[PDB]
Amino acid sequence: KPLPDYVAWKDADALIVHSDKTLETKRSEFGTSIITPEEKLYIQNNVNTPPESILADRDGWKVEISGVKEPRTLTVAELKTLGLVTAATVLQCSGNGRKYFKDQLTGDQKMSGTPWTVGAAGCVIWSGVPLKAVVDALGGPAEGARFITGTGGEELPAGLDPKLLVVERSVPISNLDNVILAWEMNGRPLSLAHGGPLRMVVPGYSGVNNIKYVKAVAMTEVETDAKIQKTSYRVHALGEKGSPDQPSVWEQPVKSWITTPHEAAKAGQVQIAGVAFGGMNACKSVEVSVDGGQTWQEAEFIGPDLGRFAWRVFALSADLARGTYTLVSRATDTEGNVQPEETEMNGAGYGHNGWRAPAVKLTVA
Amino acid sequence: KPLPDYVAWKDADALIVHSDKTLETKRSEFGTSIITPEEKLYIQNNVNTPPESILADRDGWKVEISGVKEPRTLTVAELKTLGLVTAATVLQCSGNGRKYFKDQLTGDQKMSGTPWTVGAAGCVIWSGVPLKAVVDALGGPAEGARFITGTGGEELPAGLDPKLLVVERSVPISNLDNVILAWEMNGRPLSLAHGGPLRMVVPGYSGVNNIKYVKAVAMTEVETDAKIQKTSYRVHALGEKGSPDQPSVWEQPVKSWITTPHEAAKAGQVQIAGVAFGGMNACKSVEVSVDGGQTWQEAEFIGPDLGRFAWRVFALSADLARGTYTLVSRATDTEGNVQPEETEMNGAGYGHNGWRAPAVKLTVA
Ligand code: MSS
Ligand code: MSS
Repeated sequence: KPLPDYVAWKDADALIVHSDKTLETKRSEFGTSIITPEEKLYIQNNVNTPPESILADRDGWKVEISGVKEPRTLTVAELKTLGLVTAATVLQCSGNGRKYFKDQLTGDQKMSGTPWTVGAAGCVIWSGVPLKAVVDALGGPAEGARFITGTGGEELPAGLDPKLLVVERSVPISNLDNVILAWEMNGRPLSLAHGGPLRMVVPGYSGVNNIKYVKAVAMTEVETDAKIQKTSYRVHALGEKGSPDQPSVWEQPVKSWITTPHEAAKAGQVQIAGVAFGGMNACKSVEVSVDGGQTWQEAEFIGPDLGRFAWRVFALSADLARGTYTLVSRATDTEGNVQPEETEMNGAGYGHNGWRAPAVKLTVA
Repeated sequence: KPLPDYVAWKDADALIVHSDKTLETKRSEFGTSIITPEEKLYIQNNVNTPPESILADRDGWKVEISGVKEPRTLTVAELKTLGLVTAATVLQCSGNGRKYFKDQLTGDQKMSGTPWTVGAAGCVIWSGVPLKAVVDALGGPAEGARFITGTGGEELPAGLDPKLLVVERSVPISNLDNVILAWEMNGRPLSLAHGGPLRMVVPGYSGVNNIKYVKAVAMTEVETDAKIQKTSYRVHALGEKGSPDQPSVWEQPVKSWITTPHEAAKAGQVQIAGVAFGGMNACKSVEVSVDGGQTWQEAEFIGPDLGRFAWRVFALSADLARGTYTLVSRATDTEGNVQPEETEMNGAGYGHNGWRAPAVKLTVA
């Protein structure tokens, strides 16, 4: 219930403490300014957070760059000379909406993992050096490179096989132009809790791929065979083990949810709003419904457009009689991908994006 | 020197404490994410802050709306029912850059006021209700209304004359479509120190016009004859008193400044960056010089475009020999307005937008 000390600075009234590695943002804390307040942003760690000592000398933090023509270790100071890129993305856990999959379980069916609803997601602005700039300074990728492979900086238990625990992820090299090595989040030096001193940011991809405290970036011909790539974070059926032939949780699908009002309103005029994104694509439109998706209304976007990888705020002005309403939203991206009512089951419960399950029940009085 | 209780949450290391009413953002603290961190945003109050008990019931805060067909006092709760808007604006004090006017003084020429350099400015995201929507809900503005007149909510000392102390400002009614009554900034409820529970935000206008803790908004045929509107905050010549025939500090002029590197760097590639806006218009382009304005090069914009009232981060990658450089930026807006080298003198020291004076001395080692 209380905050662990690596996130003592965070807002405890805005957060569900699932565990010391896992804090969820309450649905009524998102705001309507697009950007998620740092002190309310969700936390999800696969392993323990490093000590705060790694932030003592942020410019001295080292990144080994390999799979390029002139491989070498670059400090953050050095990276700060190579370029500057700023971009807003949706950082969302692949598990976000796992609760809703658990709700579809029947008989002897079981699913482990955090029962996230909507709160394992936030829209933030990163600043740093683009990966293309880093790779191009070292003579470009080695011929045959197919993947960008990032390695988390956590000290591993000297005892176990490191491939069992290391947070290492591999994404296609097509993402080279979007990837950022970010030292800054929302205009501040990146907190330890969200991956300081440097984090590999992979736009449009799921949370897991945005490697906190990145110490190595390799352009590689093969994905990492680390457990967290090979077998974990794989889309499979109920009762299947994860394996590297199945899709990995890479691109994020088109998705939205209602954020306000979360619970209660007076009868009359009500502003219904929430967040909507297309993952790799921009959100083009959101339809909103107050009767559980029986009747639909086009909503309008709110605030500026922060790019194809960020979310938009939407809103519908409703005039509601006294009753108990069922608020849902259905986003559509620029390529025509639209949220289904329910998301097809998968055993680990990754990538929920159905519109029915996250419905908000609104008592209008 | 220390921080007063009402801004004890702010980052002491990021702020120069001119007084208990006046805190300036250090030039090294702007970041490159566009948005200015809440805890680093500048503070500037003409009179004392209200007690924080006014935030105890934010939704019960009352705003009298007059100069419309159906004049009425609305609570914030009610305002939340009438619409939703979100926008990024540059919040800048009309005093920002006064030190640079004070440097142009010769002989017996004095100038009072805070010697701000570049840190009485921030770019933030406001969320709230559009004033148009509030005004439409109450039948529209009265026939012949020519101004929006906002009254700050500070308790006035009894005995004294209200008009000598009240923070009340008028802007032309042409701003109706842009004006927001904001309960939220950067995704959080608005802090007391930045005008919570409700602030009248006037995009593209100098800071004084953005009325904190707004308790009345009136569509008026004349400007308020309050002191702060009538004589204060007027562009007049060195030696003159202020008077209402003269231009008020309304629309912000085209402007930019370098924010990084602030002091030092190493020989070789150096990423020079800053912020740039057109006030009422977007920034179209920015040129940067390393030799005090002898040679210019086109910079490129960094991060998303947050709209016409916000600022763009810009950057220029330059390759530098060891030496002492003089970093300047010159911004152009969408209608062809460029920054001048120096700004024409005015007695109060308002509206400096010159490129020579805010120059950064870079020691490239
Ligand atoms: N280094 C590292 N990184 C990393 C990790 C760990 O553990 N480690 N986790 C993941 C995940 S998985 Mo699921 O797909 S979600 C997620 C994310 C989150 O983030 P924040 O905490 O910042 O929010 O992160 C990411 N990264
Ligand atoms: N109510 C009120 N409001 C108000 C005031 C006062 O005093 N009061 N001030 C002004 C000014 S002036 Mo010169 O032009 S700048 C400015 C601004 C600032 O804000 P922040 O503090 O938030 O930053 O505010 C504005 N508003």
